[PDB]
Amino acid sequence: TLPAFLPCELKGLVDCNWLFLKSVPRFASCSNITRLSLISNRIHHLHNSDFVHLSNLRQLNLKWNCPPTGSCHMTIEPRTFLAMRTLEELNLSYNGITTVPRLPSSLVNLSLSHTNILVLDANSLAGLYSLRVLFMDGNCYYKNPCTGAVKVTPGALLGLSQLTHLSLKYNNLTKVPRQLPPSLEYLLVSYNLIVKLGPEDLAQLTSLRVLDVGGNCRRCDHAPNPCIECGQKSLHLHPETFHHLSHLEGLVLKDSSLHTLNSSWFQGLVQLSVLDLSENFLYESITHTNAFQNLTRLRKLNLSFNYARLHLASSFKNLVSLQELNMNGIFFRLLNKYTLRWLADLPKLHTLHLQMNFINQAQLSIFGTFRALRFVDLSDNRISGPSTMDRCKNFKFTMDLSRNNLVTIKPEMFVQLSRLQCLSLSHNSIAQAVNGSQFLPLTNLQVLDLSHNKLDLYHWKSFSELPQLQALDLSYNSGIGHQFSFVTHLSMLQSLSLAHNDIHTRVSSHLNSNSVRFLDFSGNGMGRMWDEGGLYLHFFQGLSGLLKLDLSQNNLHILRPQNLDNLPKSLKLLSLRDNYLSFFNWTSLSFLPNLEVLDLAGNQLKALTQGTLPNGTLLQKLDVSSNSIVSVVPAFFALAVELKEVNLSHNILKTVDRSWFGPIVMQLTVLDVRSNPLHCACGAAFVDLLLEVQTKVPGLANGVKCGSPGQLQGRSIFAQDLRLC
DNA sequence: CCTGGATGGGAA
Ligand SMILES: *[C@@H]1O[C@H](CO)[C@@H](O)[C@H](O)[C@H]1NC(C)=O
Ligand SMILES: *[C@@H]1O[C@H](CO)[C@@H](O)[C@H](O)[C@H]1NC(C)=O
Repeated sequence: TLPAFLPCELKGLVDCNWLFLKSVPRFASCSNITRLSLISNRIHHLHNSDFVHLSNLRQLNLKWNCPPTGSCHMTIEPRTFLAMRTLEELNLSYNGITTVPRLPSSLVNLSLSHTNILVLDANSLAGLYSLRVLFMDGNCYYKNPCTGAVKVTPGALLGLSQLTHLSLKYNNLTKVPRQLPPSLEYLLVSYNLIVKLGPEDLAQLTSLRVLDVGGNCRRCDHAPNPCIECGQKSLHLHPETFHHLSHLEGLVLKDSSLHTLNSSWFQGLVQLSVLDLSENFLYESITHTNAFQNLTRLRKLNLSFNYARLHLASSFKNLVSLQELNMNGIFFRLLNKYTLRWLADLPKLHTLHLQMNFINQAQLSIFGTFRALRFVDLSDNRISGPSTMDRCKNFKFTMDLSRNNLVTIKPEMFVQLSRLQCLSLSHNSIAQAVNGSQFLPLTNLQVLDLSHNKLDLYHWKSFSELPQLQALDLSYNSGIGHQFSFVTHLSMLQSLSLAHNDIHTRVSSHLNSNSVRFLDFSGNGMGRMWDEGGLYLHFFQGLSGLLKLDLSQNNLHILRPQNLDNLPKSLKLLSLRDNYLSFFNWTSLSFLPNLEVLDLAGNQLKALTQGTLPNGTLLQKLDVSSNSIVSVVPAFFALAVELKEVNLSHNILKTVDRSWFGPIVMQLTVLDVRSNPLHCACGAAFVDLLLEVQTKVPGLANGVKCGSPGQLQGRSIFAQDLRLC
């Protein structure tokens, strides 16, 4: 009956991740397994016979078994990996090895990143003529230090005639390795000390599609972590360095202390799709340069964090393939009609990153003049007015104005933004009585995020100027009218959040709508509200058609049948997560006929005794995890015909009995029983139940632990065989 | 290259 691969899990992948193993597991027949993952175990020594039973392995991951500081040194016998003559992928990263082990020629992908291998010679990689991918980053840098530098000897990799990918980051390299295999398409040599580049360093690299030479001359101003400042003032780039790269699609020159651009650099890069110029000193350069003149196939340009009014250069009008532009951390306080003028006629520019720029003045109307803008991020600036649920992803004209300095919303600020479909105003300081006058131009707005503000919500004309509004986020919002009276007057509103709100005395005793389908009302005081007797007894009843209701964290200690009966009869989902429900009659679920999903986790249902799941509930999933459930009455789940998922994890069950379920147990798609102090006597009967539904219980192989006996406590229900008595 | 703003992943 047992799973064949104790103490690991069978997914042709055998998963043995995070099992504290100090040796390679031996386990039926192991002849059919092809993938083995042993990530973050404790294997510090490998041996000639350790993989002999796994001769058919294609993929082997040994990452994080013997990590150097922060020490650990891994020893590897000469023949360990040779047993696997068809090994294709191997990850040896985060292991304390000093030389590369002998490897079979079948190998295609190899990772030696974050090890202690300080020299690569022709003998290091002997016979790897089918190698396509080689990564070795992080062998000589501040988090994995070394004296001197990694050494890659001239022509060492020439035997790798099929090599397409090579990464040698964080290795204190002073020069590009010489005579690299001409087959290269990807070369990452960033974050070394290569302070000078010429065409010679890239000699015969004519199949390159991406080159990353960034971080080799680093300004270390306001560096959070240890950083080697460049001896030079700038990366020294020979003007002809890149010309022969005719298939170059990606180039990254980030953090190179570049003070000017030279159009020579890109002159022959006729398929440059992605250019990264971030973290340099190109503030003035992007304002005046001509370098962009012919960058005609460029789709992505990153100018972020490049340290009189900012105005992009005229050459930017040539970037007619440009889809995405990053201008974060440039720090310009003004956004006018000349700032981004040369972008406006670009036929495919859909994404504009403009955050962390301390913008305190913005004519946002400019974004209505663009050809295909779909997302402009203006978050984390200092905008305070007009000048003088967000997903929304990819498909909607979206603007992010979060974390700005808006205290008051004036409708003139939105002139010519009338195509906006999604908008965020969250984490501002808007203290305003919203009255239906604030968002007039926003005729097409569907999604509005106003969370983390100080809105006054008494006025029933609130948001009535937003006739397409479908989703309104008012979460974490802090004597006339009534709170939330506006909800009934928004005919399109399908999704609403009033979570973690300041719910005052004059709050409307009713929420009404014909359209709201999801209401998040978590983190409020529904416990205190429903304690007020009849006053809030029908609070949610007016939400006709409501499908989803979140009442998490509302300090609920009881749920009377009247309160359930007076929720909208359309409910399919109800969450009472993280309340204080101590007792609850399950037959009262009859008052929610269409209920499919019920979440009662984080409460204190000490047991599942009081009543049963009633005929003929349509309940599909029941989450009752993190309750101190010590007992379940037989046939409890028996009547829930449609039951498919049940989570009993983190309860105080000593067993899990078949009698709780009946025939339903075999249509269950999940049955989670983890983190129960199971009592693992030699007689224990739950073991035979769990094995029957093994395919449908998560983490059975080793995640289902014993709470007793004392020697078996904290250990798997297979740490000893329990079926021996 | 992706990711963030620092770094680690990655895998024809
Ligand atoms: C762009 O290419 C043309 C020739 O095709 C050349 O005359 C012009 O100088 C180039 N622009 C720059 C700045 O490289
Ligand atoms: C079951 O509940 C626990 C509670 O923390 C959660 O961690 C786990 O992801 C849930 N499992 C399933 C199958 O959803």
